Amino acid sequence: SNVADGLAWSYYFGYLKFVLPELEKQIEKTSKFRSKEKFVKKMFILIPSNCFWDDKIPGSDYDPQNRITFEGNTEPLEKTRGGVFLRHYKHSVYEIKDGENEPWFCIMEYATPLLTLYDMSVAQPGELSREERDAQVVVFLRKLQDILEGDRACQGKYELVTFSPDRDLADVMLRKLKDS
Amino acid sequence: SNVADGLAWSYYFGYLKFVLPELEKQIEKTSKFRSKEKFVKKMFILIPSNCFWDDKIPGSDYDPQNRITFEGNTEPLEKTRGGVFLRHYKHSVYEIKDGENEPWFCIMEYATPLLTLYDMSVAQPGELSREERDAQVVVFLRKLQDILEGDRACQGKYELVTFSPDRDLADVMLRKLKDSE
Ligand SMILES: Nc1ncnc2c1ncn2[C@@H]1O[C@@H]2COP(=O)(O)O[C@H]3[C@@H](O)[C@H](n4cnc5c(N)ncnc54)O[C@@H]3COP(=O)(O)O[C@H]2[C@H]1O
Ligand SMILES: Nc1ncnc2c1ncn2[C@@H]1O[C@@H]2COP(=O)(O)O[C@H]3[C@@H](O)[C@H](n4cnc5c(N)ncnc54)O[C@@H]3COP(=O)(O)O[C@H]2[C@H]1O
Repeated sequence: SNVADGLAWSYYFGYLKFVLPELEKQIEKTSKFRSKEKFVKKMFILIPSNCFWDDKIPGSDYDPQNRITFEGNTEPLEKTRGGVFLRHYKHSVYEIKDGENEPWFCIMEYATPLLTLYDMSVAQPGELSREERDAQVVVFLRKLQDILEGDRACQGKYELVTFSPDRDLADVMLRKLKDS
Repeated sequence: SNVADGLAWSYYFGYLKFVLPELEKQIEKTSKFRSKEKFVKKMFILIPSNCFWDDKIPGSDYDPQNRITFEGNTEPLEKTRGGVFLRHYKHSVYEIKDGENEPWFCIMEYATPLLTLYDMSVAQPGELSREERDAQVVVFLRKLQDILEGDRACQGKYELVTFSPDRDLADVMLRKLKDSE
């Protein structure tokens, strides 16, 4: 009865499989990013425990100190899924202040299928309670990890960032960025 | 433990919930569509048994008689999911020849999460065999109906079209189109 299992597979085959092994090559297409130092070429997938987000990350409730700042989008990646439709995959680059030091540059994204988990818990409580939802998050997380790590082309090109709605996303990002 | 179960929920909350109760109102935004007769304002969701499609529907392997023809896109519906990003939901209108009679007009779409089922069966056979895939289709289908039918705003605004890769999608569409109220 685990909805998260099918949510992870879709995320991979319907998105990450295309965009993760070409991300680094796509970022370097722009001189500004090619020159930039302190730039991690890995996609940071934000996974809030409450599966919720309602606004842009700069000056967000997750960024009280106003450290995160939108810098711009990457080069669009042309791809067709099923041959039925042609899309342009692009990502957002954010600038994270590191105090007096040169600010960091990274690619952050939310796990869009997590909204489906939240939406369920609010629209159909008889199918998913706040407790089950919290469990499905863990399920989604671990299952996603397995899928990704089972792909050589995607290994080392991503990072799963799990945090609580109280934690400072800026303080969490840096702790990861340096360890990268 | 059904991958199809989670595939249906995402389809609804991440798409159909937004686009289905506003589809008819969106179609009438174009004069050409307001005038057009023999036009069903319901979204026809194509569900091939093999979870596969590789090209445009006009002149496709599902349309040997070459009756289906792209007519144009509907008016885009601006909507935000999570408020983080703004998208434009639009759909494709197709013209289905009905012999000597006036051709039909409808909105057909594929169930994009079905590709994930196919992709699995080819990339990870040890997780989904060709047989399980066929079973997950039924699961996805039956579950999807329930979710939709459980929403009053979406009722009567959709239709599930199930067919085999051998059947003529044009011959299948009409059989549904005519039977539609
Ligand atoms: N489920 C989702 N989660 C997170 N972000 C999403 C999203 N769906 C769309 N977006 C973002 O919104 C952009 C424009 O969406 P739009 O729906 O108006 O126009 C879309 C849409 O009509 C179609 N498209 C995108 N994803 C699709 C999908 N999974 N299935 C079917 N059509 C899709 O391709 C067009 C352009 O795609 P493009 O990626 O270059 O650009 C997309 C993408 O960046
Ligand atoms: N262009 C893009 N940019 C960013 N992320 C992308 C993306 N295309 C796909 N994804 C990711 O993969 C999932 C879509 O899986 P799938 O496309 O097979 O199945 C999708 C698709 O069938 C439908 N859907 C979502 N957005 C759509 C759109 N703009 N147009 C048409 N269908 C859409 O809803 C299903 C679940 O989508 P969900 O949003 O919950 O979650 C998305 C999203 O997490």
